[PDB]
Amino acid sequence: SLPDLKIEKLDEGVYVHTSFEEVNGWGVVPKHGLVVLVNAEAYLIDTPFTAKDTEKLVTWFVERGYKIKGSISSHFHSDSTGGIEWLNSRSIPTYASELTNELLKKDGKVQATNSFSGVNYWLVKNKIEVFYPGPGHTPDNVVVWLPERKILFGGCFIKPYGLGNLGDANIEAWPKSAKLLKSKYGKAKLVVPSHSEVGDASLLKLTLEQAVKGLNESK
Ligand SMILES: C[C@H](CS)C(=O)N1CCC[C@@H]1C(=O)O
Ligand SMILES: [Zn+2]
Ligand SMILES: [Zn+2]
Repeated sequence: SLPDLKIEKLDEGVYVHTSFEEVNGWGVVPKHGLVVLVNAEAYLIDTPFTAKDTEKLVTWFVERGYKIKGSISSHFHSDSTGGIEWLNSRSIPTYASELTNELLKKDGKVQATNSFSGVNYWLVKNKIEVFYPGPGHTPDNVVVWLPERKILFGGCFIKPYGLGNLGDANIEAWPKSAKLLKSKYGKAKLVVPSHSEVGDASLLKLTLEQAVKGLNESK
């Protein structure tokens, strides 16, 4: 059996949700995302793999008096977007980048209700910022920055030990994207990857090194 959904406090106003899935060819994969609290409102940063876990996650917060204001998905793969269909059915606003919605469409998946283009997008003014560093893990990957906490949710772009599945990756672009990310959020207090433990700004350097190595190995 898979472990259950976990929800744990990370910082004042920020929780990490971890879900688990058996992935063909990769084994059991943990997935971290965040929940961010602003007053009595909650924002989901990435959805769990399944509608079932998305509902569990939402219910956990609703029980504690929060209203679910929005969800943002970091990239098109299912481990960031699997709960979109369910959230949309409940009229909970969902957000994704234009590129993400286009990839969802092409992949036969329900799109986020709201989208944005460009490099910086403020989901919540002064509190939650979405940044696009360029193609890497996927063409559309974005990160989420909480300036009040200096916490960067790097999602599936942050790959400190190895790049993982390159099926949708842009190996030529990843190093330039990773350098841009590291120069932008080099002062991060915490960096939260999708598939490995929370770390400090060093995870940005390691991702860059891995991207550079991967490109070299590809040539
Ligand atoms: C299925 C997920 C979607 S990012 C995936 O591609 N993974 C998870 C573990 C191996 C590989 C990765 O880590 O990039
Ligand atoms: Zn992915
Ligand atoms: Zn992932």
